[PDB]
Amino acid sequence: EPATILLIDDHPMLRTGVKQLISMAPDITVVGEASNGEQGIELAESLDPDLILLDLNMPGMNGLETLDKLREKSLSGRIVVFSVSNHEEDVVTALKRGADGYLLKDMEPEDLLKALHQAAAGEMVLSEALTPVLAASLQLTPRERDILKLIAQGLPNKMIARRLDITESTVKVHVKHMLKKMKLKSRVEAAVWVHQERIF
Ligand SMILES: [Pt+2]
Ligand SMILES: [Pt+2]
Ligand SMILES: [Pt+2]
Ligand SMILES: [Pt+2]
Ligand SMILES: [Pt+2]
Repeated sequence: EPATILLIDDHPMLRTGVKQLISMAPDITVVGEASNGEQGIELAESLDPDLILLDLNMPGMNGLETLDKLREKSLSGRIVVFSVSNHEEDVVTALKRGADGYLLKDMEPEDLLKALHQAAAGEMVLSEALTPVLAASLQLTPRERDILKLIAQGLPNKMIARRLDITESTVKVHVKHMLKKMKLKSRVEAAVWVHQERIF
């Protein structure tokens, strides 16, 4: 029952530390690791983790390429990236490319832990500061409309499941289907869209 996390990076000491941090929280767990983008895309697709942690600082300068390719697959979880830096343009680019959030490698262990846990097993809404960025870039089953409404509120898969009295597996199936259906690449984008048009 703990939330699953897929780690994609090629930065040993960072992964070593992140693993230690994840051990401090029983309700979250690492389901897979990958030091190669291609391998990571394979694991992402077959495991469909609640959280995919991607490092954009990977060798070959193809971190943003792996993101495009992940966003091509049918995923129902969240993708949080380790930004190159805290510069506005490095951040907005990641979000525009399909990431739900971003983290910095120089965060304090205590704060990083809270961020990973929130992204994997908690509520997570985009800050108003970054909302216009996604807004700039921007046939539904009754059950899917219910799921979309809750997604707009930032609820994770598990909370949505225990709310609509459905199994988490069917939630994931519904999320990836209506997402790929409505031409939406991420959950934050789905949330921003809904609020933009005030569907609810
Ligand atoms: Pt710790
Ligand atoms: Pt601890
Ligand atoms: Pt701790
Ligand atoms: Pt919750
Ligand atoms: Pt919860």
